[PDB]
Amino acid sequence: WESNYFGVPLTTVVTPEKPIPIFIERCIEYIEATGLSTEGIYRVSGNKSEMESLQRQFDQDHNLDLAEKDFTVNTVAGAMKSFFSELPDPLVPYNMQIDLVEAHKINDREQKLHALKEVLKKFPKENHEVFKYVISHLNKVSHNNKVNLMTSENLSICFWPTLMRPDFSTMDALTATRTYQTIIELFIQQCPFFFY
Repeated sequence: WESNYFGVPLTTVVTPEKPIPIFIERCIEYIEATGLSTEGIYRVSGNKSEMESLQRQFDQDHNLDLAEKDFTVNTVAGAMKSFFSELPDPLVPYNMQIDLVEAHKINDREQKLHALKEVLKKFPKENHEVFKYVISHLNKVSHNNKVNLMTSENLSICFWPTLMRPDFSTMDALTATRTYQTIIELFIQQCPFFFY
């Protein structure tokens, strides 16, 4: 199917005054109100038909109310990720990724985090805002890990491919895996240091 909202550049669906895509707001706000206790949220994949549906229905009118529509929490979670994997360019731009990976080389933890926050300063503002929003949301989901089982480590495992889209004819898949996973885990766990 075709869309004016999904699969289009990030700037097309955000303004500097309302920087978070409305679809992302709906899903995250609904997931926070409905799914913070669901085991494996974001890790479990949902009905692909139900997501395509949710996206299509939202495409029709942007005031869609997920409450009045009886969607699985996993369906809304998966549909939220889908928006990001459908973006023409990954939320975390490739150029920033290079710098992110470099900073990560620094072994001392405090040093490493400063290095990382430095790259974080160079993000395009449109992305930095959405990244901030998503990451804090994930930080919150992680605060209920005893119940929902999704520690910050787990959450990056579900998210780093989606947010970064690494090209694996450019690095060893296993090593690139540990590297991206940890980077996102740090952004999630050290959310306050990176974003407060």
